[PDB]
Amino acid sequence: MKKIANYLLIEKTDDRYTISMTPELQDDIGTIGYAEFTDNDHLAVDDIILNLEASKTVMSVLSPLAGAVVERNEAATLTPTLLNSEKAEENWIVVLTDVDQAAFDALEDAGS
Repeated sequence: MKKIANYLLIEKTDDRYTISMTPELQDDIGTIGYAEFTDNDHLAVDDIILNLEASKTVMSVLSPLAGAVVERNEAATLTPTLLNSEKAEENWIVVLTDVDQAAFDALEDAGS
């Protein structure tokens, strides 16, 4: 199941929630040239996940969900090109567990 929040894609697969870039966010910030993750494994809503420098702005990716970080796309720090891609294996940011079902359900559906 796919949701959108904070211009991020959130996909539920079993107990794991993958948070990725969207084309809308890419278009709004421009080309990413730098990407640095925070080291907090227990996120609250609005906690910083990832700091970006891009051609139109710098910004922070803020978590739309409380949860526990199980995977970060640390490849993007070496190769920020990945986060400008359309490919799901390249443009993901983090995977969370220990997410509240109702809080995910309350997000807007991806597409509309």
